[PDB]
Amino acid sequence: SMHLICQSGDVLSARYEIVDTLGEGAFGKVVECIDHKAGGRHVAVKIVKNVDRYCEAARSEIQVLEHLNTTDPNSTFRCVQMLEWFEHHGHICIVFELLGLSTYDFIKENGFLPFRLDHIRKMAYQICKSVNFLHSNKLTHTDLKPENILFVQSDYTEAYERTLINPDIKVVDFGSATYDDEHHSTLVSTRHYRAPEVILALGWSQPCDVWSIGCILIEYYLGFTVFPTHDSKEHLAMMERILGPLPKHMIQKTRKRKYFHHDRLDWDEHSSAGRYVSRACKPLKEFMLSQDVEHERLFDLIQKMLEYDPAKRITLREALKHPFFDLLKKS
Ligand SMILES: Cn1c2c(c3ccc(Cl)c(Cl)c31)[C@H](C#N)C1(CCNCC1)NC2=O
Ligand SMILES: Cn1c2c(c3ccc(Cl)c(Cl)c31)[C@H](C#N)C1(CCNCC1)NC2=O
Repeated sequence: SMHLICQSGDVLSARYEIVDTLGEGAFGKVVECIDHKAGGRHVAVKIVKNVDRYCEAARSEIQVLEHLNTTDPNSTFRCVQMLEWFEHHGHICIVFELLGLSTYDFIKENGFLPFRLDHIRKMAYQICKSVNFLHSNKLTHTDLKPENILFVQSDYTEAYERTLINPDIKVVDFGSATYDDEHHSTLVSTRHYRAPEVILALGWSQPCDVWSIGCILIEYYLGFTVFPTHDSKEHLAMMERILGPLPKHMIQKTRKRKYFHHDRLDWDEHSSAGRYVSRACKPLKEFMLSQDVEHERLFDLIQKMLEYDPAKRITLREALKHPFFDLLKKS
């Protein structure tokens, strides 16, 4: 029904000619357009689904990008540039600079092969620098995931594996981003990248994004998420498998007391769900594919990003100084 107003050859705002579909989902559709009033430049246009959740997210996204784009006009910190917005047949339309495939789409269209370590380093630095800029501007993204990290240009080499020519990224999808001064929603983040303080409803802020990035880097390294579940209890069980027991102070503070017996997770290891967790999940370091010190440095950084206590958890400002990033500074 939304597709009635975003077919290729359709013209939006009497200038943007749809030439292709870049993404679609519950949120709506992103389309590649020729901009006939900017010399035929190609742009991206997000056509927002006509439902509460997405309309409100889009109105907020527009406000956040005005502020971030004004603040960083050169896009030194790699937040996508919003060119304008307008309304088309009742749909909110956000115009962006054109970006390439998401890191997710790249992984998938590569048959779920992981990224090479040298690209992971360069991507992890740009993601930490980008989201650190949010964090310096009293913002938390809340929804970082591979689908929200896009390549600037996703052209690749193909050999006996696709390899990006340029692994430069930008960060998109700012409709959930929350200012420090705002009242915080309870359910933030996509299941698989959600921080323990969010699941336990302890309150969250910038550190929940650090957790999400830790989950992202391990997914780039493995080609699969390390938290493959749709259940809060199971998710906490997986965290315990990979990172050890939760701190007692977070158990004691949570209203979700039923999840815990004495001060440990009430979880049958020997149930069908318990065997699933023991199969798919194991201690973090056992996920390393080489003992090579560069792989150890990456895993040290991920471990600090997956610190349970969001106060002790490494900041992105600290992450940028991590030794894992020295091979970028060898110049
Ligand atoms: C392909 N694509 C997509 C987004 C873009 C935002 C900006 C730009 Cl330039 C592009 Cl190409 C986007 C969206 C945002 N924000 C999301 C919205 C839903 N989460 C993933 C990013 N989906 C896209 O396909
Ligand atoms: C600027 N803004 C914001 C929200 C909007 C919802 C609807 C609309 Cl029309 C706007 Cl302008 C919104 C949401 C609320 N309440 C959130 C969206 C993202 N963080 C949580 C609440 N914060 C806003 O400042």
